[PDB]
Amino acid sequence: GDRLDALRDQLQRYETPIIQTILARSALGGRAPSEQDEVRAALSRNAFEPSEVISEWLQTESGARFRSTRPLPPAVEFITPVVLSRDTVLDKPVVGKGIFPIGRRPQDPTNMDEFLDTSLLSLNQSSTVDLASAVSLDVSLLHLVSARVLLGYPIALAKFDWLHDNFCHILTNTTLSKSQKLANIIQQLTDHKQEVNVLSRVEQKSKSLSHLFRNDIPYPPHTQDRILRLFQAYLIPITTQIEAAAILDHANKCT
Amino acid sequence: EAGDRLDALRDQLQRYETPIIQTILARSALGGRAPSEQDEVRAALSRNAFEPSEVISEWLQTESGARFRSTRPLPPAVEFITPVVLSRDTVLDKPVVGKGIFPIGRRPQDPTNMDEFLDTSLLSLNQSSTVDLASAVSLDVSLLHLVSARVLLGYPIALAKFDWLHDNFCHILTNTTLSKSQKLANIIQQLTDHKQEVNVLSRVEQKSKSLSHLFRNDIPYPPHTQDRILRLFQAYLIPITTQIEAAAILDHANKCT
Ligand SMILES: [Mn+2]
Repeated sequence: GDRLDALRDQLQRYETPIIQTILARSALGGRAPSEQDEVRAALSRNAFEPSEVISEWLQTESGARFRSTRPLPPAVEFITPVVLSRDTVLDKPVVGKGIFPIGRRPQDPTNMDEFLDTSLLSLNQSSTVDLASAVSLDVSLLHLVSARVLLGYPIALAKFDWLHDNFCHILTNTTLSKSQKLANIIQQLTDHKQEVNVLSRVEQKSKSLSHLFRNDIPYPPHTQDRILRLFQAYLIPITTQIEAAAILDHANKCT
Repeated sequence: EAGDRLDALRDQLQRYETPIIQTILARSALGGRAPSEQDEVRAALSRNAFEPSEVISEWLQTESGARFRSTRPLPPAVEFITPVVLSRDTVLDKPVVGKGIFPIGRRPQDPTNMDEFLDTSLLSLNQSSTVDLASAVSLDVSLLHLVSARVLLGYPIALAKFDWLHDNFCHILTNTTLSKSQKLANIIQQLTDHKQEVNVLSRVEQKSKSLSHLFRNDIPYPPHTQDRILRLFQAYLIPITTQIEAAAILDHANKCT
């Protein structure tokens, strides 16, 4: 239970660095020629392998869904299914529905890699942006999103040790398919009030960190919306799927 | 054309300011120092093959520009040492009667160059086994690229100033009684606008305070993080940029004919 608090603080810790790193890239300038290819090349020459515990997990059946094509870091290719409709209101109270619904609409790019790439492609091409600075910030961001969702794994273990019976009841239910177990584990793990607590704080960080000081160049259009979207459509739901996969991966604890 | 060229370069200069500040904050919010962080950073800089533009690469091989070449694999200008010009007790960020505010350049206790200033900042963190090494290293690398490209704008800025204020510069450069060292010093003084320095440093300081607030349950920044951000601009970015511009003006004295 203490282990879990400390993990929650570690998770929250990624918010500000992720927001500032996106804002740094957005303020720097437009997109460099071949930036995307240069990002892939940098990743390839500076590969940071995951911890032993995660590497092993990523070779299992359960874990392999979060292994990306080299040289991309873990989980940035993972595709959550569409769960919202096209016209879902994202950041405003809707009667009967609450606020900040999670997950992907049919128009949201498939995964974090495509999402981040789409944001870069939304910028004007620039011949004056420095390639090395731009690439290195893009790479930093890819590492930061991957490490954030990967916290889902030790978080899950600590949630398991804490609510052992709630999860074991599900994991030893022989009537349920693999599909229905996963889902019931996800619903145990889902706390929409905590989601709203994260997202409202992300929205408020994005606003106060994107402030413009006198004679600053404005950020590109939609920059704050896209930062909110990264958390609400990708970071939160991917992290939940990771947690549930970790719980399934440790069903032997119920015996 | 020249007035427009210079305005376009001045905007390009200002576009580094927020990115430098946000990158320092991102790294300082993220966590303490990983084992082997500093060795990881130098190794990553060895593995890339970015090269400066043709104009810069050529200027770095001249007598005038070769002072901004760093030891490999560091990017240009990050080892360059400006002279101590302030005194130990100089007050940095408040008005002082008869001395204004935000005096520029290094005191004797400041680190000699950007490389040492940023390494020393990193060594002030506690060691951490939970900080993500890849994210940490990548942000450290991003800041080193950023500060180097920022100061390297001094070179096209100076050529655009020269094409505008031709007579004031040539007046120094054709003075055959002046040594190289006096000329350089006169050119630096001609390029210096303290009023503009004060404008940038006031806004740097406001950014560093406004962008470093905390929300409930956030982990604090390390102590002196705002002071360090201001120090990077005041003692290094601004003076090194002026030195690069001066050397470029010197490098183009043929244009006085
Ligand atoms: Mn080397």
